[PDB]
This record gives sequence, C-alpha cells and structure tokens, in this order.
Amino acid sequence: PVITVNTNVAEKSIPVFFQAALTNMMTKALQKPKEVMFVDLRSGANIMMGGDRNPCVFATVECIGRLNPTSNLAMARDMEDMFIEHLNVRRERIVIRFIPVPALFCSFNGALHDVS
Amino acid sequence: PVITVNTNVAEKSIPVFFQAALTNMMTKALQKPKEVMFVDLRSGANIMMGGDRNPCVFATVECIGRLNPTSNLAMARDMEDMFIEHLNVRRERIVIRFIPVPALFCSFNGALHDVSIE
Amino acid sequence: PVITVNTNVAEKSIPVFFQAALTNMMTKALQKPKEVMFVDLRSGANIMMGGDRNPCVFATVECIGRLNPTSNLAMARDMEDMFIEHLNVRRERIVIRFIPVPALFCSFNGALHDV
Repeated sequence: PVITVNTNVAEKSIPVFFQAALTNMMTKALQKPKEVMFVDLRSGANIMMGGDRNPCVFATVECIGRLNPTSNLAMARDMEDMFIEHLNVRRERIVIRFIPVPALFCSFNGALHDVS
Repeated sequence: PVITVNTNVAEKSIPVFFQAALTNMMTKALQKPKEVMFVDLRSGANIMMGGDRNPCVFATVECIGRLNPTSNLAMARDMEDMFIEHLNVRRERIVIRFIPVPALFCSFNGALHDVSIE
Repeated sequence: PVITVNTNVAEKSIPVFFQAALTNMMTKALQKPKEVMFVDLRSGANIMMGGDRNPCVFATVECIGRLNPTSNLAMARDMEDMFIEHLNVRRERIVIRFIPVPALFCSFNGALHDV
C-alpha cells in the first residue's frame, strides 16, 4: 500500500517516528505486510485548505483490496487520531481519500500482484 | 475537493494570490464549500513535458460528484486561462486530469461523506 | 501521459538524461505523442518503504488507454530496469501503479481527449 500525507505542518513539528508509526498502524489496519507499505510524507507542503494556511492534512491510502466503507471510516478515524496527536492538526482540517488499486495494475518486484 | 498543480514554473514567478484565486474559482465552479477546498501547489517541480523544460502544468481536480465531460471542459478552460495569466504557461503546455472521488472513500472531520449532500 | 517517480534517491545521484530517457522509452511503450508525455521526478522525496529508508521507488503511469495486464507487466519490467540501472534501487524496492484515465476526464490545450 501507499500512504501519502500532504500537510503544511513543518517537518520540524513532526515526530521523527511519525512515518514508522503510520506504517505500523496501517500494516495492522490493512493486514498488509510492512515490506510493501510506503509512507510518502510531504511536510511543509504548499497546501492550503479553505483559502487559509492553518494546519491541514490531505492524505491518501492506495491499497490493493481491503478498502470498503466500513474499514474506510474506522481507518479514517484512527489516521485522524494519529494526525491530531502527532501533527497537531484539528479533525476538521483533515481529509483522507481511500484509493482502490487493481492487482493487475500494480507491479512489485518484477511482477504484477497475483490475487485469486 | 483537492486541486493539485504540478508546474516547473518557479514559486518566485507565481502571484502570491494564485492559490487563493484558484480556491475561489474552483469553489464556485464545483459548488462545494470553500472550507474543504485544498490547493496543493508544487511549483519549481522537476516536471518535464515533451522531453523539454519549457514551462508546463499537469494539474488534477479531485472531487466528490460534480465531474462530467461538460463541467470538465468548462473548468479545464477556466483553469487554463488562470494558469496562462498567472504561470505564463502556454495553453498547449497544460494538461488537467479530473478525478471522481466516491463519497464513502473520502473522510472529512471524523466521518465519510453523504452521497445525497455531495 | 504522466509518469510520476516518487523516490528517496537524491537528485544529484540521478543521471541528467534520466527523465529524457524515460520520456523516450514510455513514448514508444505507450505509443502516445511525445509532446504530451510528462515525467514528474520527485527525487529526495520523504518516502519510506517497509519502515526503512533504503532506496525505493513508488511510480505511477497515468494514461488514456494503453494500460492492460500484458502491457502493464512489460512496461513495469522496463521501468524497473531503468530505475535499477539509473537510480540504483533494487527491483524488490519498486512498486508501479498503472492509472487508466478517461479521455473525457483529461484536458490538453483547451479540449478534452478524443474517446
């Protein structure tokens, strides 16, 4: 999976373990091996929300399988809680998009993904 | 909604009100609350087009509802006009992708979206 | 089409011809006009994989048409080979997502695309 965090929160404000913690949380949530879990953190990004530069997050979760409205809401709340705790962003400044990826439209290590 | 602008035009060349202007223009175009409009500007990006480094833009518009061929063309032309004016990019150096987002695949403020509100 | 390369490999480590070479290779592979081929290289990105900061790539290929399991695998292997050779990333640290784009959901030069 790929977890992308777009935030105007400065890198210096973010705990050094943030990506590791998000990796672990999303490995558990998505039941996906850590080996193929990416966290792409865009901190100090030039991202504004509502026309203002108060702290905000737009995050994406790209995953083969695992995404559905029930799991999405549970994971969104858990991700929001991590962003609130670690990035000091208000819940009403967080938006998360869940992006289903087809197995045969994603390569890893010289092959597509083999899912029955 | 999320407007993402990937451009090789340098930040110093871009009007300071570009993201505000794009926010306002796309809030009106998409008829979405301004408060949930993001504009993510990647200026001075290492993006080449056609194998050359003349000014270019690849932009994306992520939105729950609102995107359809008619609205996409109208918004593309309006975005191109703003990119031409603000970034001094030629219309033939602009590509925009419109990305429909499912209501139940997008959270805001501790909840997913309501299809009927969106 | 848009080829987006997200890598923690530093810009200074990447051959000056890399984006040009990838442009040419993917113009041929996708049979799309070179004029509308973007390569958006995000080098020195803060992207970690497997909880560690060994060299990695997450790349995307956004294309109207052309993407299917057969073409995806062939292009993936060719892109992996370029990443291995030029970015010194191991094949087991490369993931590529192929993203089909609808013709009427993408503009170029004041018009949507032919469908």
